[PDB]
Amino acid sequence: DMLTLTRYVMGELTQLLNSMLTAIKAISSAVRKAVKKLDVLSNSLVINMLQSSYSTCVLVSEENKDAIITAKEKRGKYVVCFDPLDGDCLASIGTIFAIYRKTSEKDALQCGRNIVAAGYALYGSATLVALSTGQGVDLFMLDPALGEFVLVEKDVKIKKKGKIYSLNEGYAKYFDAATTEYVQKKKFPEDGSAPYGARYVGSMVADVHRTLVYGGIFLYPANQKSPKGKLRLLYECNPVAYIIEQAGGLATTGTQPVLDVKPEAIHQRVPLILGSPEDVQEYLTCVQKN
Amino acid sequence: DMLTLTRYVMGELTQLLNSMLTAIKAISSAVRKAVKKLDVLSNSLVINMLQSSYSTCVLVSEENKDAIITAKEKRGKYVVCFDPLDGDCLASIGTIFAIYRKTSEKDALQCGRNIVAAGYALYGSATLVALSTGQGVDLFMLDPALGEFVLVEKDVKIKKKGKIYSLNEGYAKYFDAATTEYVQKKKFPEDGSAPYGARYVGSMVADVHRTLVYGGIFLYPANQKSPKGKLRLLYECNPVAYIIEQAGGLATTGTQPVLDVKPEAIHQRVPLILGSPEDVQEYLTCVQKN
Amino acid sequence: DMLTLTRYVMGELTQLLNSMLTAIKAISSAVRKAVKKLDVLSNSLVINMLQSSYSTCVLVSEENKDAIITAKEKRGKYVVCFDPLDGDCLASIGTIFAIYRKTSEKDALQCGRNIVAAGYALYGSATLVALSTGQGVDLFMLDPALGEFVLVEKDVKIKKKGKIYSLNEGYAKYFDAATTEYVQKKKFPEDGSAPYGARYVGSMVADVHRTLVYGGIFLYPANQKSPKGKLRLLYECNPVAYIIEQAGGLATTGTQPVLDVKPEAIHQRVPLILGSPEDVQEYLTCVQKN
Amino acid sequence: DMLTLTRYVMGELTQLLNSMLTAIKAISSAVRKAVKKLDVLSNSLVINMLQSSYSTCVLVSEENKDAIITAKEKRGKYVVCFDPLDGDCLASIGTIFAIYRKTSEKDALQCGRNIVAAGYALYGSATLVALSTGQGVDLFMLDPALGEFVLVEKDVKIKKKGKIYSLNEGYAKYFDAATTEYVQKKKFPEDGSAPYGARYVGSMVADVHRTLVYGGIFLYPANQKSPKGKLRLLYECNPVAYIIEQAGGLATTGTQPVLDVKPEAIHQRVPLILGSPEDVQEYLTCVQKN
Ligand SMILES: O=P(O)(O)OC[C@H]1O[C@](O)(CO)[C@@H](O)[C@@H]1O
Ligand SMILES: O=P(O)(O)OC[C@H]1O[C@](O)(CO)[C@@H](O)[C@@H]1O
Ligand SMILES: O=P(O)(O)OC[C@H]1O[C@](O)(CO)[C@@H](O)[C@@H]1O
Ligand SMILES: O=P(O)(O)OC[C@H]1O[C@](O)(CO)[C@@H](O)[C@@H]1O
Repeated sequence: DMLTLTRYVMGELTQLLNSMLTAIKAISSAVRKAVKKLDVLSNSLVINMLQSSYSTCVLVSEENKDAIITAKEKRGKYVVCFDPLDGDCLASIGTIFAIYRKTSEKDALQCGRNIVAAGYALYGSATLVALSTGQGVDLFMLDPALGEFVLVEKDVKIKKKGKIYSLNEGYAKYFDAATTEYVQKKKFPEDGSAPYGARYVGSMVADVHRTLVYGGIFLYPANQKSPKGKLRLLYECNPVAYIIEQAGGLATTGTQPVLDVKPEAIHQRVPLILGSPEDVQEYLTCVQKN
Repeated sequence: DMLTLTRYVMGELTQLLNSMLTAIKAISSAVRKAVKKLDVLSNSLVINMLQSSYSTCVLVSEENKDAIITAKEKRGKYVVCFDPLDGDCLASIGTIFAIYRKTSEKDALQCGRNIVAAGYALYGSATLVALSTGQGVDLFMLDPALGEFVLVEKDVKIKKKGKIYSLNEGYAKYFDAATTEYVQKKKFPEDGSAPYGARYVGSMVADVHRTLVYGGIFLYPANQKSPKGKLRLLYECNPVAYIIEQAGGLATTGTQPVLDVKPEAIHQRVPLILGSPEDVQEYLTCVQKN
Repeated sequence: DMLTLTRYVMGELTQLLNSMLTAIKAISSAVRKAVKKLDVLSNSLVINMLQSSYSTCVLVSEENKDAIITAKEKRGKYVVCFDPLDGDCLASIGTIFAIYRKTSEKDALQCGRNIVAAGYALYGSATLVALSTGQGVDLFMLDPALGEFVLVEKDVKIKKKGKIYSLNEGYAKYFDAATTEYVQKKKFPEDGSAPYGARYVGSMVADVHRTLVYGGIFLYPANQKSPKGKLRLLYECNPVAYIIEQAGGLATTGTQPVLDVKPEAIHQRVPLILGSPEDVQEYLTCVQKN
Repeated sequence: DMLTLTRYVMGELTQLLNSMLTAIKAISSAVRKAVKKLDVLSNSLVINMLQSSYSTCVLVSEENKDAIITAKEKRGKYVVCFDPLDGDCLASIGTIFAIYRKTSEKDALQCGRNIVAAGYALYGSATLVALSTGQGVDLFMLDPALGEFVLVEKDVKIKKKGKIYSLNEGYAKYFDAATTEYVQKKKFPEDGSAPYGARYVGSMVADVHRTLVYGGIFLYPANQKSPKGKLRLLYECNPVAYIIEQAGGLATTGTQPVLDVKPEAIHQRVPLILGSPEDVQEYLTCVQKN
């Protein structure tokens, strides 16, 4: 029942990640105590902790129309795109972020392929963080007594093929043909296998995290209502795509890898299909055939 | 930023509820720190806290094959049927319980209509308890610093009609005709209205709680795989049926109210459809017509 | 085991007290996790939370040589003198503050008699706050789960006469004659009564708080080493003098009430003798006779 | 801001220490929430956690007149003497314990020299445990979020000579000549050095812990009122004597080392003088000369 603690590592980058985690700790504490007000607070904590890291030059927030430029005093090398509070019914909500090195708004419009670090936090019974700096995915638990994030699994790997599919089937009347076919195959396998189970929390970080630890596939594809999908490329899709690919998974828009999409605006939406590679590949077969 | 605290109330009954809440506080703390081991612990905490309340005579636990009879020393008037830990991916899991007055195992086999109190706890970012002693539903938050449950809403009422439907559609190939028709109507409304949204966490307490605070309908109906449904009558369906009806909702097996089912065994399963009354009533129309 | 919470009250004044409590909550959390660094942090939290209350115009901090003037944007009516962190061996350390209405540094140099509110926090096993706005002393416990201060006793009253005396007797060779005589009487009562017990934590807030709840007397009188005493008039002696007098006690320098001392500098020291009135009065008799 | 955790170690002995720590965690939580009732609870937690370790055969508690014999079912090799709750004014109170290997009550009446492990917990702003299994003293912090004790210093060593003396000088009129002389020398050094500072919290664990981390001397010697001292040999003096000696200090009754006293009853009191060795040695010189 006794432990020793040791500091864990994965320059300006380290200070920036510490400050993003420090904001996550504060948001966790606010969420536990608890809408519009939480969104504002969360945004303030992220922006201000990130700015006073002295590591940032440009931020993009889900909450702010335009990119935020760091005061010249505090400027550093990195660009951060984040969703401070993504997602009341205690459904686990989250924080999502991706970090780039600078190249103006320009700097925030890079291919996901250029990511240097990314992560998400999920505010559940425990506050969990998944993080990658390009050498796999590590999972951490917030210890709010220490004020520190504890490593709980190294180099998380997603299953090659899962048995869960996850999307809002309430949009069935708007689905494109490939989504309709794929869903039909999950429920009516044509190969003598059992149907997949269905899960959809309706909070992206919750659904993506389940997909990472249990395997399967998560989808918010384009539909007649949302022709470009709903989820946001810079600070939702790209970060989770990076995490999922670093765990051995795939993430696609249907027509290309999410991380290869060249962004055309900071609040651009894209379709998102991700998870176990054999599952995503099966979805991709339905696309190409339609 | 300053508060005063006041004790809240809804004899042996009060001691019993205090001890069930005390077990819930301990389980919350165990869950936050975290499978089979948790199930065992949770069960131990409930049984032992309940037994030393000196208010119980018979317990039924999801975890135990036979009913547990309280030592004659500690015996009181009440019977408690509970699921100590219902539901790893931080999906909110829960504890469910219903309390009866005695009439042997016999005493645990009463109609839901005979319930004196019931509740559930959901272990999310916060640990929430819904409770009723027959005069409506009250919602409480665990304050683990005080070690006490704080009232956060009195007399919770569910919406007459919602816009969410919640079931595992991965069982579509096993659905009975009425379930197939109902799902089809939610996705393809024949009245010019928008489709319902779909949500399914796959943890009953999470799905039921969302249904109470946002409205809509939750279903685990009979299907070819599970001809009697999956969820357990004594300590899952009856307790949540009691809560939901006390909030102005309905809960049915498809052929009768859950609380009117006369149990034939302690671990008996029944189909469960519950939520907003107009939604459940619509489901019932699909049944009667098939 | 169930509670209801109700907001408690004692305009700009209320916003200011909320922000001082909010800083106390943050300091509590920092202390629990834990020298020079804590002093700096504590100071930052107080100054910044107080400034963005929009209720302050001038601050005096134990940590800062000169008075801090609030930016004209954020200016309000009140003046706050505080010791952000007063007192490693887990000895309970504290935060002390007094609030005045403005009249420049001038505004911080008022008689204690002019205080509008004052308090201290003690960071023990629990974080406790004593507070007065002039209508007695109220005691609060920090509930760090709610993020709120809970009332635990109204209108705290100190005993007329106690049985504890509290001072650093290691300074005996420097004591003035009246202190020597008084100490001698506590140990060698000339009236057939039992000796007083001795207690000295060596952290002022700990010693003062014990004196309030158990009764007796606390002293840091002048001595040959410290001819004006050690403790600071504006943000140690005056605040605790105000609290102690509001609980029915007395606080003196030996020659006059602490709250009547007209300050001659912001970091001025004064002797401090406080506690149960009959005890302080006995000390005062030793003074007048010498 | 990221950490890794590693299990720390110092057979039945390990299970016993885990269960004593588990009781300490529960007591910490009770203290934080808070007299006679706490004493009872604390005692229950220790006894029951210790008994179900399956490592004990005989317990002695400050709270119980006679030794407690473990049910033959649960019996193991070890004997535990403990003070479950030693020491309301937030003064840090504590838990003290010493562990022996068996030789009946007989087994609890061994010389301190026979101790296999001992420790104390102090319930402050943080809950700290000092522990030794005979290879020095290790200091741990309770992390109540993890439910685990974190190592914060290895092999703690007390200063050879300190500058604090700690005793209740309110007993001056009852002191024996050697105590009077020693106190006089601390206040009136005859060697041109400065007087010692005085500290006395009046809670033994608080005073002993300060003495370990800051150095100096702590005394509760015999006096006319308490001719055998006040503190209890088996579960106060012996445990802290063992800790203090393992940190390079000394602990004496005035006439012999505490750990060499052969106990004559389980609730026997002895005088206690402990701390920095040069300080204790100086006290011993005053004894021998009187
Ligand atoms: O209700 P819908 O259309 O299924 O939207 C769900 C999505 O909306 C969001 O809340 C918006 O980012 C995501 O968390 C989630 O994945
Ligand atoms: O995976 P399925 O068949 O949808 O089962 C989900 C149900 O199983 C349970 O875990 C068992 O009680 C419920 O919490 C939940 O509602
Ligand atoms: O060591 P000394 O001289 O007794 O000083 C103790 C005093 O010093 C302080 O730490 C300084 O404010 C007070 O908390 C305390 O009352
Ligand atoms: O009030 P006194 O005689 O100084 O007693 C203090 C002692 O009493 C105890 O509370 C009893 O164990 C100890 O914690 C402490 O050292």
